[PDB]
Amino acid sequence: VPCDNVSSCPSSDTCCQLTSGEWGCCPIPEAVCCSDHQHCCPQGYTCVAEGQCQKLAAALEHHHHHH
Repeated sequence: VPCDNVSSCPSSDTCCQLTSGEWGCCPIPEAVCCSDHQHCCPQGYTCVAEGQCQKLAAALEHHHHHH
């Protein structure tokens, strides 16, 4: 997490840039972004290396839906 020495990002977070030459912490260090134009694993799972796509969050969200 290389973002100067003024303000770093502790815990499970991500360093975001600003428009004042200063770096801050992002309050939204979650959610996936892997889908590959929908071909293998959509936005329902996470893209993990050495293996396959799988999620860790979103549980008991009623998987008996969809149509």
